[PDB]
Amino acid sequence: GPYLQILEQPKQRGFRFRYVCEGPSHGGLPGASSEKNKKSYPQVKICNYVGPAKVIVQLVTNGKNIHLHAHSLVGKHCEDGVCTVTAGPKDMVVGFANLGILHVTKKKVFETLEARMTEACIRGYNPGLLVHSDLAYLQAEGGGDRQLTDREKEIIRQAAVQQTKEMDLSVVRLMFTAFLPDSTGSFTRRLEPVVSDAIYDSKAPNASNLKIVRMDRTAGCVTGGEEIYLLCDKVQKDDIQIRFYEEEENGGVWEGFGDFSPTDVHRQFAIVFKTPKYKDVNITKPASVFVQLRRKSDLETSEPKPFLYYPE
Amino acid sequence: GPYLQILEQPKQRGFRFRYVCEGPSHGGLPGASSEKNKKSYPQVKICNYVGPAKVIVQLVTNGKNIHLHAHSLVGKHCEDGVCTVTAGPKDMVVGFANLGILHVTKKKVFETLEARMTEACIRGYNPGLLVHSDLAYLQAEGGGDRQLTDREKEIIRQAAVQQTKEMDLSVVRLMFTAFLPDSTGSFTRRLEPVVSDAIYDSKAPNASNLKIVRMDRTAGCVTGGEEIYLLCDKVQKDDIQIRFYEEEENGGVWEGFGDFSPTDVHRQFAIVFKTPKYKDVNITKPASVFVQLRRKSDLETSEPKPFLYYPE
DNA sequence: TGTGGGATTTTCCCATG
DNA sequence: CATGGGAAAATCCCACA
Repeated sequence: GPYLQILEQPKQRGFRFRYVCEGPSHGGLPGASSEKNKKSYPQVKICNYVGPAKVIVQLVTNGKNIHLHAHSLVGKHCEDGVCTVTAGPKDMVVGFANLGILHVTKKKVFETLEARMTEACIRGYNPGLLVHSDLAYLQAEGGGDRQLTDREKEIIRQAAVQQTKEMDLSVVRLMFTAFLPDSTGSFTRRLEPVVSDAIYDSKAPNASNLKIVRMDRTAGCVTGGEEIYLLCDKVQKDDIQIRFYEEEENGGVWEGFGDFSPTDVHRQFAIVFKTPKYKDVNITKPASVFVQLRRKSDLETSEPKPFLYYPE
Repeated sequence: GPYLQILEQPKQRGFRFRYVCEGPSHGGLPGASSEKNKKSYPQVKICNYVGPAKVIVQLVTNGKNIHLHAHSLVGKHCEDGVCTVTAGPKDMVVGFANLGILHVTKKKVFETLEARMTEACIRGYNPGLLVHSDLAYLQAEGGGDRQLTDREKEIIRQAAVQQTKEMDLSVVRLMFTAFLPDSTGSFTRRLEPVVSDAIYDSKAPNASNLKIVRMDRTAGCVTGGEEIYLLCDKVQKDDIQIRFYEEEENGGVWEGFGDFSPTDVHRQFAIVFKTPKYKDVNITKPASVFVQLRRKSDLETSEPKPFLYYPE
């Protein structure tokens, strides 16, 4: 049967969430394959069907129970924190460019969440899967705008209370839901929703892109701990490591680590450490190893930097 | 006649103002000569008079024209932002301990200022000197003998509008005013106020504690060129200098400066620079000079750190 | 349980084509 | 203006003694 597939995920790290106060037009959510001279965007495709379809995109939480998120989608073809796009008759690929992730404040979560949930139930935006189980009957909206009963409003209030610390404002996910044309012509046949990879706010220090701005000594000796000053982007002192790796011909990689205490991390932006061994010098010619920053929690690495090892 | 003397000024730098949200008991404003062992506080003394008196402490601005400040005084013997203590009848020296400088937010400056002005007019806490000249007749006349009139209120409102646009929230000053009895019982005879030195918010970037945490090089050639990585507390890229200096036997002070661009200041917490040339490019005995950070708008310097120029 | 200090959130603003 | 990015303003929280 018909199903929805994500052709290109969004980039998990690097994108910055914007609060309302920061204004609009700060850049769209890049796709996973996007580089500086190849602006790519998230892309989905509907398979086993060539015809008209309606695709909606919602921001969902990153917890075990995938629920709605208080952050909003903004940009072209966005309304009330949700994106809606026409999957054309012939071309079944759909890209999402110029999308922004509006970062709600901790205070204004509840209200926002409530509204979103309400709109979902009022528009059939997967009220059963995301808002609450017993609301699954509100998916068949019929035409467009409906009316809600007080019992339905109090279930929404209940899940609006659910918004406890299980709401993580530093990570969201894209959920894409397709809709096939009904016998009446309306776009109501719901396909299976597909969740994308988790997008992390680059302003979160636990999930920012690690980067070595510049290093003190570009080379060193295998003799022992030679002190090096490394200027980097924002890292957390208790979650950061400096890894020297060496790619080998057998497929394996040699690992060494710089020696430093969390106190040696100066105000999250610089590290003073000591270089490790190699081990020893067999080939008296210098060796071209690499060095990078590695986050201990998620094993995320920075772009490599060419380091050199000297003998006696 | 009798007058007021500042025995010990408040500490100019290093004290952190606190917002309402940060709660109290974060530390008291120390005097200039305070250290770890043996604490010290601002101290005033009434001279050419022995007996009962009352001393008030107000927060004033550091501009050309002295005005009331929107920041408040909190702590021992504080109310409505003003500190009120008694002096005497034997000891004419009063110290002020457990004082805190409450940092108003920018949103609540105007209203706060207005209120302060009003109070200063009603209690006679120097309205002519601090609020507006024509309000000089509102001298301390009685606990209720003053209800402000409409023209006075409009003068206060216009002064608050104009002074909100000028107020620097990173610096305040203490103004001490002494009041002596009036052959009646109340303390109305106003001794001339005395203004203290400026007090800078150590959390503000333009007044933060200048400190060199560490350097990757402490020695250098007397010829200028060596690159040094310097890890420092928060500085501003366009307002910071690295100053080498040496005190001479004739009392002269030679100075050179590290060469760097604002882009060489890394996230306010690191500076990569090139070392300057020494006094004489021809020397034999190594020369121990000092190196310090200096703020361009301040001449305020960090602690001197040794640096050995080598005769090459 | 007070005292500092660091780090996080929110907001503001600049550089650049 | 459209984008990025750095930094200031306001808030929260933790270590330590």
